[PDB]
Amino acid sequence: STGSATTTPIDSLDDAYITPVQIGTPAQTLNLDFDTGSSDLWVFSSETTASEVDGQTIYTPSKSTTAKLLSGATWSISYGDGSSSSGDVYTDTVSVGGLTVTGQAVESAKKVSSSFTEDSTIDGLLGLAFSTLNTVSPTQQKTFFDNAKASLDSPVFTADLGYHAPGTYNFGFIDTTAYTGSITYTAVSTKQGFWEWTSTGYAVGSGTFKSTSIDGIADTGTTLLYLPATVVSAYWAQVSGAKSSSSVGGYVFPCSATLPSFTFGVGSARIVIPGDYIDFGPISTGSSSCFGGIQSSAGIGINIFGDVALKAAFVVFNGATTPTLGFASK
Repeated sequence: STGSATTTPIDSLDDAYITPVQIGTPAQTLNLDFDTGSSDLWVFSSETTASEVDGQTIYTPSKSTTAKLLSGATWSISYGDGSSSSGDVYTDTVSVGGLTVTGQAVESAKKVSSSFTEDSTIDGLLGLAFSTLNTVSPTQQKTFFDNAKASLDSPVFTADLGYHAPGTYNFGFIDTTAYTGSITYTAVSTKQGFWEWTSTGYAVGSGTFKSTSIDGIADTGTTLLYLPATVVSAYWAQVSGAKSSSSVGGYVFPCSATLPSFTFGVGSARIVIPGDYIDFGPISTGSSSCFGGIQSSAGIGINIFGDVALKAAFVVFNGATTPTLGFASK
């Protein structure tokens, strides 16, 4: 089997991407944020505290003939940005782009943090990290990908995120028309439950490539690129007037700037992030200070290759017995 679904930016800045997912019988279609940095499939639901729902589409398990309460199971998750959600659990049929899993754990939110309430475009998350991070208790549950894997033509999924444009998530096959050149594969550590890999270095604009190992995670559920302070300082030093603002919460730059590209290494290959991808626009409406798309990971505790990086590539999440990651230009 295979699946293929279009993923669409939620706004003009590509702050996140949503992908339609069919849940239950008859299908209830919710737009979920596919997140390779977490491992819970959770949704706004008929059980979500009413005051915490503001425009989202909800899953109503009582209207699904295939839904069944997973008795005694609860979940609770806290994300790196401080957002959170929690609730109870159903199993139901879940389909993505024509690929169907029966008996998928669908985590129904009873509570969500304000950041979720305030974003009407995200109806929940679909986690695609390793199932060891799944928060369901007392019986940990598998991700959609882990449940699907045995049925897939090949045990892979791919992320092809667009810059200010829709893109694609494919399951079970590699679309050889979706990238240029060759795919470079690189080792993954699953020890922390993430798609964790080591970049071979970086360059800023037309500058020389710096060979240096940068351990980080491939995370479709994080907007920006978070790298060591040394690397980030070297980037922003090439933008006149750029500075780190403690009040804003990161590097800002004059909206009049032309940003340089940023290159990261994957083995002996190179992925180039165009400067435009690093512009996240005015810090507040009408401001001439713009927010940067490359930020320091100091204080996070891990480097994160979020959407800013991933959208510059065709990315293969290879879930073979020994997982690997592949990157191609596109």
